[PDB]
Amino acid sequence: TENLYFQGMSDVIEGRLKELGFTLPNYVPFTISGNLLYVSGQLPMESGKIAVTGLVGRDVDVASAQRAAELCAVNILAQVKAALNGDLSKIRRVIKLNGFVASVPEFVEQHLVINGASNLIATVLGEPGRHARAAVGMASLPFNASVEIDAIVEIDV
Amino acid sequence: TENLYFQGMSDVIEGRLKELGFTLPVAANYVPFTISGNLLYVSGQLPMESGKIAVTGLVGRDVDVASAQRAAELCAVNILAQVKAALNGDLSKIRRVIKLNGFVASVPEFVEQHLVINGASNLIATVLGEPGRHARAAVGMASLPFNASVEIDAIVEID
Amino acid sequence: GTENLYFQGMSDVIEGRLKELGFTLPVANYVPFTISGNLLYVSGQLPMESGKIAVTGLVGRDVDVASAQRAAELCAVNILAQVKAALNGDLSKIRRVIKLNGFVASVPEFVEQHLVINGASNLIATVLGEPGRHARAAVGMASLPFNASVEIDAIVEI
Repeated sequence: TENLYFQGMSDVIEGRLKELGFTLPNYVPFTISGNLLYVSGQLPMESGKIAVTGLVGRDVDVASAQRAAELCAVNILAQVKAALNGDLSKIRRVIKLNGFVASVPEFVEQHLVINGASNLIATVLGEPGRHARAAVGMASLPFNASVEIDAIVEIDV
Repeated sequence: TENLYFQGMSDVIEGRLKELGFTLPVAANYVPFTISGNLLYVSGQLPMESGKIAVTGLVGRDVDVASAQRAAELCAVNILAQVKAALNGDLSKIRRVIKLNGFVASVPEFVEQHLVINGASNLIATVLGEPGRHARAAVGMASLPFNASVEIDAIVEID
Repeated sequence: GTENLYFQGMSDVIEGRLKELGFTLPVANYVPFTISGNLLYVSGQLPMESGKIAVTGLVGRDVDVASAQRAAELCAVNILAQVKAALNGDLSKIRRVIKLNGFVASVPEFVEQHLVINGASNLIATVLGEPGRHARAAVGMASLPFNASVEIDAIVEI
């Protein structure tokens, strides 16, 4: 019964993500300590490729970087689902996102870029999706990703 | 009585901050802080003073170390304002400042980000005493939201 | 009793494995670490060797990947020294390295910060084994204190 409830809750979360246009795809993607889930920096992977590359303010505009952040967030959710054995309803609260945005020094709208991730997360999870955050401008990122985002998530354990 | 003691402890914290030259300010799908167990995660704070970003541009180009240190202090005061909010008015319910991440907008020749973040660290340790002493990272960023010179987030263990 | 000997043994093994990789452990209002519950937060460590910053400048300009990888190893060695201090001499009391944040001083064309931080990740996993496997971020910085090429912080369950 209550496992059907949690299955249902997970279905609703993943369905809301599909309504936004996304399906879920020596260091590890995540670790757990107590009831905190540490997710490694995720890149904007889509179909096994970095979807958005280069510097925001040079190679990529805010709208494209927002999609990058959305993809990072989708990849975070993918890892959380795997961490929780298929059940995104075992998320109690997204505690923190760290949003790293590859930026030229004149680009100062990293907060708008990371809004791509924050809005998607809050939209699919509701109130438990609302999180603390940092949004910062980086010189560059692995594989020339435009955005990398890590997460700390409080989970039902 | 315990409540009076805690109000007193908070008055002392905020009074120390005034002696340093600062009053606490009053200051979406992201929030200024979250709490998990007895850990308070405070979002990255910018050098806000009177609702304005007080120090902007790149350290080593637009701003020098002294100005950047003031920026770090302001970030720290904004952190303290969020913690006060989180603890319903009571900065005495801080058990330990666990970590600050100090992000300093830097030209690549600028390599004194530790000195910049010392602005925040010194202010926090002064106002809070031993419980203010924290782990830290200090790093140079290409740029920051609103062209802030410094942004600083925090994790604080609370009562 | 011998439970204490057992932990002493495990720490010997960890430090010995580190020496096999060619490193020994080295010996303010901010501190090198704090503890909350069973979580140890270690401050950003620089590539310190014999009291000096061993590797300086921007990866892709002043230093190549192999040199940066050695910086990242030194950062990890310094993380382990702090952890050893935090645990009163006992690296065996590490339960899990939860997270490393790897900050690499980078020119904007340099995009192999994952390979740089692999220096630290591989060393940590080697000397600690399974408990050394950690979550991670690897990012490119404009510059770092003292012109370090790499700075790394850590959260460790103890």
